[PDB]
Amino acid sequence: GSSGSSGASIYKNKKSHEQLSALKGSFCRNQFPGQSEVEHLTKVTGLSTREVRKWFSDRRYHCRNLKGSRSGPSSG
Repeated sequence: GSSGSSGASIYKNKKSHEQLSALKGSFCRNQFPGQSEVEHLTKVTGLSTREVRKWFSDRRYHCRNLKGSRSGPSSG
């Protein structure tokens, strides 16, 4: 029972906001998807389960160590 396939290489392709927006609506609320979220998106976008989950990775990457304007809200 293996899930994490072998060969995780960031890709690049043209997408239609129409679908993009949907995906986001899931992230903004929940950091990372689980089982239900995906099942839904996969239908809201049609993209393969792998494609749907993959995206999430992108958004995160794009927004990494992007601090400066704020002071730094620690976890406490």
